[PDB]
Amino acid sequence: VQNVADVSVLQKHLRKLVPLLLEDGGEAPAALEAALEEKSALEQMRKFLSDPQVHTVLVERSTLKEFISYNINIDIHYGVKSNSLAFIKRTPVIDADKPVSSQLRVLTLSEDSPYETLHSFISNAVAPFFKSYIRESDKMAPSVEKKIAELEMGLLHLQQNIEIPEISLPIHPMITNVAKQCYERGEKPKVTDFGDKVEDPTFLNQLQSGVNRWIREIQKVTKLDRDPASGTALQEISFWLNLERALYRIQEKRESPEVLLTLDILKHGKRFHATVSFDTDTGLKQALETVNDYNPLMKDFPLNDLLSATELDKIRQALVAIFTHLRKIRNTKYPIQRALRLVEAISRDLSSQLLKVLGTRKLMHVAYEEFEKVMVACFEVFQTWDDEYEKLQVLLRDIVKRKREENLKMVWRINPAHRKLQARLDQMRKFRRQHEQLRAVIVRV
Amino acid sequence: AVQNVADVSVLQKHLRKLVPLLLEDGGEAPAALEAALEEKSALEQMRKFLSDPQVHTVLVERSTLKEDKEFISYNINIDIHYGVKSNSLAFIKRTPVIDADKPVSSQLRVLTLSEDSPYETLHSFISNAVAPFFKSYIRESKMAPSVEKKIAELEMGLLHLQQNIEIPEISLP
Repeated sequence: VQNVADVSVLQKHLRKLVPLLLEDGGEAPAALEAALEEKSALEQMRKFLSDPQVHTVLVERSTLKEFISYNINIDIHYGVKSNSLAFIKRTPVIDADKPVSSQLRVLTLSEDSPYETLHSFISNAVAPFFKSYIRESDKMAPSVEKKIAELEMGLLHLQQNIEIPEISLPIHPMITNVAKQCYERGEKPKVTDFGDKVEDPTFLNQLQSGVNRWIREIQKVTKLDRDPASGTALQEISFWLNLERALYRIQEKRESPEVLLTLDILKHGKRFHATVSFDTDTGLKQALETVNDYNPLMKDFPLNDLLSATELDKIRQALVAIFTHLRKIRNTKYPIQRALRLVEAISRDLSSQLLKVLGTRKLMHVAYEEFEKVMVACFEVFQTWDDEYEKLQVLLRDIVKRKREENLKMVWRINPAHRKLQARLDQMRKFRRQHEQLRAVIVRV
Repeated sequence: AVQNVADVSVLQKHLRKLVPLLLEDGGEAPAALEAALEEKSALEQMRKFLSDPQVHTVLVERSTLKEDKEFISYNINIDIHYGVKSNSLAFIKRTPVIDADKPVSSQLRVLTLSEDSPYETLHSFISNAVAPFFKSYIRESKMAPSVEKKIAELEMGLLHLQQNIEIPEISLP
C-alpha cells in the first residue's frame, strides 16, 4: 500500500535473498550487488511491492549476458533464458512494514521454455494450493485445481509434442547488394540488372552452390518423417500440424523474389537447369501434398477429449469422436500401415486415458461390490473402444475393397489395448467377487 | 539434473535461506523451520524430490502456525497445502534430481501457497505474472493459445471467487 520501498530496501532484500532465489544462496553476489546498486530494481520493487496492483517482485536475475543481469521489471516473460525470481506478494502488495522478505513469496521463474517452465511451475504448485483448499481447510477451488492441472498437462504435452524446428536458407551477398540497390529507387532486379554477373561463371557457380545448399536445407525437411506408432497419436497430430506450419514458412522463404530471381539469373545466364534441378530436388510439393492428403484425418481429432478429459463420459464420447475423426479416412486416404501404426498409438493413448480414468474411479477405496461395478464400467468403456476399433476395421475393410489392387492390408494389425484393459478390469472384478464371496461365506457359514 | 540429492544439509541451508525469505525478513529462518529441515522428515522428502523420479515437488510450506510469534514451521511435503495462515516457501525441486551446491533457483524452483485463499492468491499470481510471462513468451514466437485461454479463464474465476465485495474504481489518466 504505502510501504514505499526505497533503493536501500531493495538493496537489503537483494543482499539477503537475491542469491537465495537466483544462485547458490548466501549473501549479495555480483548480480545481487548490481541489483542493490540500481534504480530500476527500486522502481520495480516499489511498483510490485509498494503498489497494490502488481504483486510479483520479479527479480529477473537471468543467468545470462554465470554473471547474471538483474533485468527486474513489472512485466514478465516465460523465456528459456530468464531465470527470474518473482516475489509474488501473498497480499495485494508486499508491504515491507512486516517482515521485509516475508511480505512476498519467492517464485523462481527458471530458465526453462514457455511450455517447459509453465508445466514445471504449474505441476509444482498451481493445482496444489487450489486442490488443498478445495478439499482440506467450493464451486471454484476444485475447478480451478482442475484447470491448473489441465494447464500443466497442456504445457507438458506442448513440450512433449513432436514439434517441428526451423530451418533457414543462407542467401548470397551480391543478391542482397543489388537488391538494396534496386530498393534505393523503385525497382526490383532482373537478369540484365547485374550487367554481366550472369556472365561470370564463377559467380554463377557460386549461386549454383547457393541454390544447391538451399535445396540441402529443403532436403533436411523433406525426409523428416515419423512412424504413426511412435509415441502417441497426439504427437502425430502436433507433428503433422507443425510440419505444415514449417512447410509453408520455408516455402515462403523459397518463394522470395530474390531466390526465384536468382533462378532467372542463372537460367537466362545459360545456367539452364536451376529451376529444373531445383524444383525436382524439392519434396516440399509432395510434403504439403501429403499433409493435404492426411488433412481431415489429423483434423478434428479427440486428443484433449480423452487425454485432457479422462472422465467416464469424456472418454466414451472421446472414443466416439476419435472414431468420427477416423471416419474421415474416406476423405484422407490413410495408408493401411500408417493407419495401423496410428491405431496402435491411439490404442496406447486409450490405455493411458483408461488408466487415468481407473485412477479416477478408485475401486480399491470403494467396496467390493462398488469395485466390481467400477470394473464393469471401465470394461464397458473398453468394450465401446473395441467397438469403435471394430467400426474402424469395417471402414478399413471398405477402403480395402476400394483399393484392393493397391491398399487391401486391412488385417486389423493394431493391438486393441482396450481388450487388455477390460481383461485387467475383469481380474480386479474377480478379486472383488472373491471378496464378496468370502463376505457371503462369513454371513452364511 | 544432478544425482547428488539435496539431503538434510542442503535442504537445511535452503530452508535457512528460503523460509527466512518467504517466512521472515530474510537472514535466518524460524526455529521450527530449521528444526524440521534438519529432521529426517525433510531429509527423506528432499532426498526423494532430488533423487526419485516420481518425487520432484518439495513444498517446504513454512506455515506460520499460531499457539507457538507465529512459528513458521517448514512442513516439507510434496504439494503445497491450503495457504491460509501460512508463510509457505514451496521451493519445489526444479529438476527431479536436484543438486546440493548448484544454484538454488535452477535446482529448486520456488513457488508457494500464499496467505490468501485459492481464488485470491490464484487471481493475484495469475494476473500478476502468469499472463505476462506466457504472453511475452508466445509473443516472442497451437497449445499456447488454449493454455492462455484456460489461464485467462482461471484468473477470471479466481478473481470472481476471490473478493466477494469487489469495489473497484475507474481512473482517467
